[PDB]
Amino acid sequence: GKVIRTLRLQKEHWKRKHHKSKGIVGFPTLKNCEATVEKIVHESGRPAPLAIINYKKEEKNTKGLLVAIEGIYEGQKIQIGENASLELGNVCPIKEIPEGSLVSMVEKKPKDGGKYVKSPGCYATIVYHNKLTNQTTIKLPSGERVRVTGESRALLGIIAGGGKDDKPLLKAVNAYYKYKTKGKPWPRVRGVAMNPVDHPHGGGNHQHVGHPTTVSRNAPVNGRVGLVAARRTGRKKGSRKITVN
RNA sequence: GUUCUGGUAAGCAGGACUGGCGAAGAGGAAUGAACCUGGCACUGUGCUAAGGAACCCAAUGUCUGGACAGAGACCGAAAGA
RNA sequence: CAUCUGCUCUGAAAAUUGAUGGCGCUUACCAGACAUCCGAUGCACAGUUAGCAGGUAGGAGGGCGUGUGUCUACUGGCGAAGGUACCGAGUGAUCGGUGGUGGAGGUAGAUGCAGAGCAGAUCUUGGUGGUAGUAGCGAUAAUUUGUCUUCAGCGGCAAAGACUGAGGAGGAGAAGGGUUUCUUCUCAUAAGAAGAGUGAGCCGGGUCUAAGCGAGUGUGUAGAAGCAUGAGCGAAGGAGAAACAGGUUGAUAUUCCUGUGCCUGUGCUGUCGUACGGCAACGUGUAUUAGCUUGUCGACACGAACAUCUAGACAAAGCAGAAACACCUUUUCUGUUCAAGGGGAAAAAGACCACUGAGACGGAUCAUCUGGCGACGUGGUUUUAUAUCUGUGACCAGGCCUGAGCCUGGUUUGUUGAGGAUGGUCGUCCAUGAAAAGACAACUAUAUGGCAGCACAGUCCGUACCAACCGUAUCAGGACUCCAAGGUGAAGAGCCUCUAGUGGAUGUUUUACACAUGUAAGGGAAUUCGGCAAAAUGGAUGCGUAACUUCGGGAGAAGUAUUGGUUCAAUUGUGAACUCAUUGUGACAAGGGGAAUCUGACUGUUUAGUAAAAACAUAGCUUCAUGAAGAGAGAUGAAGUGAGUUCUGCCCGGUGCUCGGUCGUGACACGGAGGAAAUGCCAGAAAGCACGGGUUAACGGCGGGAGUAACUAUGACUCUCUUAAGGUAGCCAAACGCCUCGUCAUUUAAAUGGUGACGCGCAUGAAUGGAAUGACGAGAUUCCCACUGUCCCUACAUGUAGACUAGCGAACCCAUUUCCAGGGGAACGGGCCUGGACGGCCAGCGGGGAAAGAAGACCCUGUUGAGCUUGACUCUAGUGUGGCCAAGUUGUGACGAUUGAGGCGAGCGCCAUGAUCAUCACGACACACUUGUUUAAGGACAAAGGCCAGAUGGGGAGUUUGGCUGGGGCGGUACGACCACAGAAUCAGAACGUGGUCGACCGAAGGUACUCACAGCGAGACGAGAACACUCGUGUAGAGCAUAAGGACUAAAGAGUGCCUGAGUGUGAGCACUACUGCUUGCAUGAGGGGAAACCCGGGCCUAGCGAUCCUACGCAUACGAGACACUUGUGGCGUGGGUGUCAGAAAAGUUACCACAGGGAUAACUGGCUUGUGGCCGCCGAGCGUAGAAAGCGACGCGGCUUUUUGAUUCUUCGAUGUCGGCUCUUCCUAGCAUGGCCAUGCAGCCGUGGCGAAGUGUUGGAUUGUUCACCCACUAACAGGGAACGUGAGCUGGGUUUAGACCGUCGUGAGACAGGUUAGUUUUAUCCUACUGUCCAAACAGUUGAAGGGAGUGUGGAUUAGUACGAAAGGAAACCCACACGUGACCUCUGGUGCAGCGGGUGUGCGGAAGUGCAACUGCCAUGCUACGU
RNA sequence: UAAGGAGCGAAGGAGGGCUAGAUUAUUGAGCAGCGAGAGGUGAAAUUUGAUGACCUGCUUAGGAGUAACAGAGGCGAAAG
Ligand SMILES: [K+]
Ligand SMILES: [K+]
Ligand SMILES: [K+]
Ligand SMILES: [K+]
Ligand SMILES: [K+]
Ligand SMILES: [K+]
Ligand SMILES: [K+]
Ligand SMILES: [K+]
Ligand SMILES: [K+]
Ligand SMILES: [K+]
Ligand SMILES: [K+]
Ligand SMILES: [K+]
Ligand SMILES: [K+]
Ligand SMILES: [K+]
Ligand SMILES: [K+]
Ligand SMILES: [K+]
Ligand SMILES: [K+]
Ligand SMILES: [K+]
Ligand SMILES: [K+]
Ligand SMILES: [K+]
Ligand SMILES: [K+]
Ligand SMILES: [K+]
Ligand SMILES: [K+]
Ligand SMILES: [K+]
Ligand SMILES: [K+]
Ligand SMILES: [K+]
Ligand SMILES: [K+]
Ligand SMILES: [K+]
Ligand SMILES: [K+]
Ligand SMILES: [K+]
Ligand SMILES: [K+]
Ligand SMILES: [K+]
Ligand SMILES: [K+]
Ligand SMILES: [K+]
Ligand SMILES: [K+]
Ligand SMILES: [K+]
Ligand SMILES: [K+]
Ligand SMILES: [K+]
Ligand SMILES: [K+]
Ligand SMILES: [K+]
Ligand SMILES: [K+]
Ligand SMILES: [K+]
Ligand SMILES: [K+]
Ligand SMILES: [K+]
Ligand SMILES: [K+]
Ligand SMILES: [K+]
Ligand SMILES: [K+]
Ligand SMILES: [K+]
Ligand SMILES: [K+]
Ligand SMILES: [K+]
Ligand SMILES: [K+]
Ligand SMILES: [K+]
Ligand SMILES: [K+]
Ligand SMILES: [K+]
Ligand SMILES: [K+]
Ligand SMILES: [K+]
Ligand SMILES: [K+]
Ligand SMILES: [K+]
Ligand SMILES: [K+]
Ligand SMILES: [K+]
Ligand SMILES: [K+]
Ligand SMILES: [K+]
Ligand SMILES: [K+]
Ligand SMILES: [K+]
Ligand SMILES: [K+]
Ligand SMILES: [K+]
Ligand SMILES: [K+]
Ligand SMILES: [K+]
Ligand SMILES: [K+]
Ligand SMILES: [K+]
Ligand SMILES: [K+]
Ligand SMILES: [K+]
Ligand SMILES: [K+]
Ligand SMILES: [K+]
Ligand SMILES: [K+]
Ligand SMILES: [K+]
Ligand SMILES: [K+]
Ligand SMILES: [Mg+2]
Ligand SMILES: [Mg+2]
Ligand SMILES: [Mg+2]
Ligand SMILES: [Mg+2]
Ligand SMILES: [Mg+2]
Ligand SMILES: [Mg+2]
Ligand SMILES: [Mg+2]
Ligand SMILES: [Mg+2]
Ligand SMILES: [Mg+2]
Ligand SMILES: [Mg+2]
Ligand SMILES: [Mg+2]
Ligand SMILES: [Mg+2]
Ligand SMILES: [Mg+2]
Ligand SMILES: [Mg+2]
Ligand SMILES: [Mg+2]
Ligand SMILES: [Mg+2]
Ligand SMILES: [Mg+2]
Ligand SMILES: [Mg+2]
Ligand SMILES: [Mg+2]
Ligand SMILES: [Mg+2]
Ligand SMILES: [Mg+2]
Ligand SMILES: [Mg+2]
Ligand SMILES: [Mg+2]
Ligand SMILES: [Mg+2]
Ligand SMILES: [Mg+2]
Ligand SMILES: [Mg+2]
Ligand SMILES: [Mg+2]
Ligand SMILES: [Mg+2]
Ligand SMILES: [Mg+2]
Ligand SMILES: [Mg+2]
Ligand SMILES: [Mg+2]
Ligand SMILES: [Mg+2]
Ligand SMILES: [Mg+2]
Ligand SMILES: [Mg+2]
Ligand SMILES: [Mg+2]
Ligand SMILES: [Mg+2]
Ligand SMILES: [Mg+2]
Ligand SMILES: [Mg+2]
Ligand SMILES: [Mg+2]
Ligand SMILES: [Mg+2]
Ligand SMILES: [Mg+2]
Ligand SMILES: [Mg+2]
Ligand SMILES: [Mg+2]
Ligand SMILES: [Mg+2]
Ligand SMILES: [Mg+2]
Ligand SMILES: [Mg+2]
Ligand SMILES: [Mg+2]
Ligand SMILES: [Mg+2]
Ligand SMILES: [Mg+2]
Ligand SMILES: [Mg+2]
Ligand SMILES: [Mg+2]
Ligand SMILES: [Mg+2]
Ligand SMILES: [Mg+2]
Ligand SMILES: [Mg+2]
Ligand SMILES: [Mg+2]
Ligand SMILES: [Mg+2]
Ligand SMILES: [Mg+2]
Ligand SMILES: [Mg+2]
Ligand SMILES: [Mg+2]
Ligand SMILES: [Mg+2]
Repeated sequence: GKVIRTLRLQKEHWKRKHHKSKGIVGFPTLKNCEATVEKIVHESGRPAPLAIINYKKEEKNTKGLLVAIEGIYEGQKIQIGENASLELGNVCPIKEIPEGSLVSMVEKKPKDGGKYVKSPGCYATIVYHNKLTNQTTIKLPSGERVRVTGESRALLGIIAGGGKDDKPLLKAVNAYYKYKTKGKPWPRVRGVAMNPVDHPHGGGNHQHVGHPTTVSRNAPVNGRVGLVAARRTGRKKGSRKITVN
């Protein structure tokens, strides 16, 4: 047969375009700074708003981008790095923040610029500090617990734009605007409605799959469709998670 | 043509024996691949075959019995007056 | 009288008109005989001749002709070759001469070399016919008259008549074209030839940057591709310094000329400058370069309402000129202009500054709103149009003259108003709506800078025209944009007009059949698969509006009434009166409505060119995988179901996916033992596999049999088999039910239909999603109201073609000689045989030419393909897993490998610890390697490369998927062997002919020598019987012989008993159609067997139990071995084993309804032919039955025929094509007689019937369900018989069924896919030829006639009278003449319907100044003549 | 007013909402010790354990609850 939809959309001419982008998002590199928030802006592909910051490096003014936490305003002064106060919207070394606190834009290793929590409405929880090893345990929004060194930086607050998934998209055109900038195929034609030249689920005198939909992790790429390496299937209840800090 | 097997049968399917048409014209059965007479270079005079002999159409008449049905010369059964 | 033989007779019915061959024959027949004649390529005689002589496929011998070579002989201007008429020679292929034409070359003989002879190939190229002066050439607005040319153009010009109608058939640009544009001449004309024509600082290109492309460099490659970075490039419609009027040419113009300007720079001469004002909001002053830095401009979505301006359009008055006047009118028409640049208001809308000090309150918008972070008020500051003036006069209208110049006007007011411009507000979004070049301000330094005059400069390329573009063209198609008047009306709708633009194949009143349209008595879907098509409804205003519903909707529900003109009131609500001959959204424009069911939630999308859908999408719901990112779990990808409401039961046995451990297996490397060494051997061994768990909103799956309740039925209850679990809740003859047209109710006169119920449901059912509704479908289906030419049943009229005529002018197709009936024939003839008939012409028509299209698409065959699937065969990319490979450095412990000095148990193995090399975790440093944490972080790990080895692998690649066969498939095996039967008494001998057997078994069931029988039957012998052991007599096999069938065997070949391993070893010859195989037989040998010996034995009493080349295993002796020699491996020879059952021997699964190619009537799906089982119809006999009684009527059990209208059986004709079911329409034939006419019998009183005979003239209907033929009901009737003609009839129609490609359901399949199972959507071409048929002319002067031959026509019902009569116990109950009607036939318009071309009238919208006369769009009342039936 | 509402003074109660903490217990994982049974009942079987259960240590992760004191005691319109 021919090449399936899933492979074609991974070729280079289909990658997302950057022409409307504001810049690369991430923290400054300097040990200490005082910054001012210049503007709060929407960026074409992203639902969380961005804040433009201004800080001096040598004598010269320089500009950066952060993801906005909820409760900043244009004109606010913010303090970055060691010796910053625990005030909403400051950036601090993680070892300085008390247990049970909520944080965003956490660095996985020092000076990486911030990864981890970046989507609207999300946060992470500080669950443990180890005074020997200088590690800290953070609980991520998937439920995963990960350990990071005390020298990493983090932003104090919750990411702006929460609640967005409460309102249903009642019409086809509303879905159109949401997926127009994403990589997923919309509208999505079902594999059982294709001919066998186009998809492993195609063909036959009734619309059916005909073979089990759970497939191996090591299966060849042009036929790896369906539920890939599923441990279980169906709507029944699972089992207890195992937890360590 | 003579015989045989399967089949209700068939211008049906399949064997055996002796001549044909295929690869065979000519005269005769009104017409017909295979039936009757009889096997072909080219001319001329006579004679016969098979089949014909009121007329179409070259050659026809005679004797003795049957037969009356728009019958027969071409043409079907068991049963009958 | 009884039998037998001959001829006649009865049994004896088929579809166009018919066949002893015809006409005829009764003395042309049947049977028995007789005469002699006619008749072959045969026979006789005679010529010619080698004479011995037919011939496909095929084979051989001898000759004729063509282009060129070598030689010999000749020839041509006193006319060569060629070509054309005649004449001679040869059986023939061919050859020779004569007379005209032609104008320079040509042969005869013998040999040599070959591109060496045409009727055909749907042959190749070129040229020409018939058809044929024919088919056609005419969609759109429309044309007439005069006059000149033209020389014969509806060409030009005047006057009329029309049309596009400002979302134009008008005026311009772009893409595309490229001289098509202008002048002259000529026909050569959508034709040529010769010239001429496009002028810029201010218009556009050359500039900037979007999405993006990229030279070079780095890395890579055999060279490439690719990847990282990046000079340069990227928009004639995005950003982008500065121009406008009026004139002029045959053709250019914001480009030329005149006038008035502007931008960017340069230089001269004058003339001034080095600062101030306001509480403030800010002003006055035309101001230099340069630089940091901060900001602004360039610089931006959609939608709605409200202001203001400008084009435009109206109406009054003034003047100037036009139109109209039988009448009337100060009625009607055209005009009344002002650019860029300069100067400049009031106004409206917002910002802001000073004083002031406000509320349970003031201000303010069409709408939101607004104020102590300062309201109202009073005075100011600033930003954004426009009117008006100047632009020095141009331009327009009119008058007077004129081959030129003068003169006069261009004045005032009101209403409205963009489809253009601008301003400040408001709404929407999980969508927030480009960059850069180039500018400007503030701040800091620095200063000869501003203005006026005059002068200079600004390169290069494009510039004509389009009705001329793309479609083979002068093609009804396609193709990016701009400007836009008046009336009617909501409206750049339709209809009518102003500005501007427009047109030719000719004449004829022109039948039939058409194509676009009108109208119709009475009836109203009776029509048809089906209301398909048409009709009906229609705008605005008011009254009045149901079920159900997600509460939004349904809803314009439905149902009803009103509407013109005039003259008034009243001011947006509307009222009232008067008036008209059909009435008023008058033309144009403009919904039919209701009740239910199946199905998809909705708007949206799709097979360009047969499918618009129930299919796809969609919002919502659920599952899965991941912490990797230029992205970071409200994320990023993969699947399934299909909005909302309400539910979503049970199963982890199989298959898959996933998790955990090894107990076993499982590669290469790395080790070990041995040997002179190679080859082998042993250990070792990840992941996988196996094993144990999880998982169905994963693939999917979800039962049988017996009994049992006070009538019968049914079974809550019991028992029994069975499993992974035995279909829960719901729903149903449903788009899913075979039987099936299921049963009951309702709808109709009548229901293979619809709806409601019921349910052991062939084969319903839960995100392979189940069930009940709303709103919305060019979706499928049933019914009702309105409405109608769909129909009964057709008639009349209009336009355009068509017929005839002038001008112009083709194609398909074609072996062609073409009237029928029967016969035969390749089984349906135009041509052949025997009969019936025989002409040409013009216009129509569709019976035939199995008419033309196109090497049948269905079906089979080919050792021909391609797309797609998987549990087919053999490989492969990707993904995982192991060991090894760039000398990192140094610590600690550990297991392991190798050998000593210790200890235990009757020097052994076992237990202690001490030295020698690898080596697995763990630490701590920095040097390889990694990362924009980069003057940095990690770190010998990772990540990325390389060489070998295992695992997985329809993600892909190649290929295969036997044969015979009363077509193929499914089934069997007639595919290798053996016996019997038949195949007309040797042997042989076919069919999916008949009865069967084989793929082995046995140390004896083999070899030998000797002994004796057997199966039974008749007597006996205790328990002891039908049947126990023992005896005597008979006993030709009635028994046995392992295993089919046949043959064979008696002191044995059978049953016993003894001994043996001949079921030896070498090597020959033969038989069975004889290779393999099986058997028969010769000679030589054994320290061979059995027997006294003669004799016998190298398997089974005889006929069946089996297999090549190459490779490999074993036995046997004799060989070979590379320069030489020794050994371990190897190679030769003979013979046996390991195996091919498709058995004279490839290594192999499906599907195509998406389909291709070569062929086949060697072979299926129609018709026809032969047959007639089965279907249908008729005879013979007489057992019984009929109230008696064989036979009025019947007729068992048996027996003989006919028919082709049923279905089989067979494969003769057609696969380079004979259009396939039913209906509609129309004609003819058959009889086996339903009605109607004449008769005979009766169990015939009469009435009504029943059985038969001669007879085919005239009849045999309207409907409901269904695609039906068929069936079954209702209504009528004299009666509602049965059939044929290529299952009559598609260049006659229709297209409901079946049977291409889309899609749903059930059952089957792991799947792609299947299903004489159900459902819905699905392109019907061409006559102009010949012949037939129908009419028309000629053959046939004119007037009056004749009648050969051909055609043919009237059929039936009722009433009255006989008569309440005959006849019958009664009840009942018949038989001419006359009159009324229906169907059919032929005519006719006096009457009555219908139609409206000629004729008279009326109104609506808009044109010609009014009235009168009238155009266009079309509407409407009456109606001559004519034609017609619903009339006579 | 030994009718009602407003208010003052000292005090009492498991009455209610919110914020920040707590001693144990029941399960689950990690690691260590030991080496055969644990559980459950009237009596037993399903079941789990040499992949080391049970019991005893140390670590951790969660989500409920407030024993004994505690009563013919208190509070609230009732539910509590
Ligand atoms: K997308
Ligand atoms: K499909
Ligand atoms: K499928
Ligand atoms: K499905
Ligand atoms: K299945
Ligand atoms: K032949
Ligand atoms: K012969
Ligand atoms: K003859
Ligand atoms: K024959
Ligand atoms: K004669
Ligand atoms: K005759
Ligand atoms: K005779
Ligand atoms: K030829
Ligand atoms: K030939
Ligand atoms: K018009
Ligand atoms: K733009
Ligand atoms: K000039
Ligand atoms: K516009
Ligand atoms: K130009
Ligand atoms: K108008
Ligand atoms: K109007
Ligand atoms: K207009
Ligand atoms: K209009
Ligand atoms: K109907
Ligand atoms: K029907
Ligand atoms: K139709
Ligand atoms: K309600
Ligand atoms: K309705
Ligand atoms: K009306
Ligand atoms: K109309
Ligand atoms: K739909
Ligand atoms: K719509
Ligand atoms: K549609
Ligand atoms: K699913
Ligand atoms: K979905
Ligand atoms: K549902
Ligand atoms: K299972
Ligand atoms: K399973
Ligand atoms: K049930
Ligand atoms: K059913
Ligand atoms: K029925
Ligand atoms: K019914
Ligand atoms: K089922
Ligand atoms: K099911
Ligand atoms: K389920
Ligand atoms: K539709
Ligand atoms: K006419
Ligand atoms: K004409
Ligand atoms: K015949
Ligand atoms: K025949
Ligand atoms: K014939
Ligand atoms: K013919
Ligand atoms: K015709
Ligand atoms: K015809
Ligand atoms: K380090
Ligand atoms: K370093
Ligand atoms: K460091
Ligand atoms: K394949
Ligand atoms: K056969
Ligand atoms: K035997
Ligand atoms: K050697
Ligand atoms: K050598
Ligand atoms: K072998
Ligand atoms: K074979
Ligand atoms: K398909
Ligand atoms: K047939
Ligand atoms: K055919
Ligand atoms: K058809
Ligand atoms: K009769
Ligand atoms: K008749
Ligand atoms: K047709
Ligand atoms: K005369
Ligand atoms: K006559
Ligand atoms: K009349
Ligand atoms: K009339
Ligand atoms: K007009
Ligand atoms: K409290
Ligand atoms: Mg596939
Ligand atoms: Mg489905
Ligand atoms: Mg002959
Ligand atoms: Mg003679
Ligand atoms: Mg020959
Ligand atoms: Mg040659
Ligand atoms: Mg000459
Ligand atoms: Mg040749
Ligand atoms: Mg004509
Ligand atoms: Mg018109
Ligand atoms: Mg118009
Ligand atoms: Mg138009
Ligand atoms: Mg021209
Ligand atoms: Mg310009
Ligand atoms: Mg450029
Ligand atoms: Mg531009
Ligand atoms: Mg011009
Ligand atoms: Mg200008
Ligand atoms: Mg031009
Ligand atoms: Mg009518
Ligand atoms: Mg009427
Ligand atoms: Mg009908
Ligand atoms: Mg219709
Ligand atoms: Mg229903
Ligand atoms: Mg739609
Ligand atoms: Mg189509
Ligand atoms: Mg269509
Ligand atoms: Mg769907
Ligand atoms: Mg749903
Ligand atoms: Mg619910
Ligand atoms: Mg049904
Ligand atoms: Mg019907
Ligand atoms: Mg029903
Ligand atoms: Mg189903
Ligand atoms: Mg004939
Ligand atoms: Mg063919
Ligand atoms: Mg073909
Ligand atoms: Mg073959
Ligand atoms: Mg192939
Ligand atoms: Mg291919
Ligand atoms: Mg396989
Ligand atoms: Mg075959
Ligand atoms: Mg024996
Ligand atoms: Mg022997
Ligand atoms: Mg063979
Ligand atoms: Mg045949
Ligand atoms: Mg028969
Ligand atoms: Mg027939
Ligand atoms: Mg044809
Ligand atoms: Mg043919
Ligand atoms: Mg035909
Ligand atoms: Mg008769
Ligand atoms: Mg037919
Ligand atoms: Mg026909
Ligand atoms: Mg159809
Ligand atoms: Mg189909
Ligand atoms: Mg359709
Ligand atoms: Mg008229
Ligand atoms: Mg333990
Ligand atoms: Mg307590």
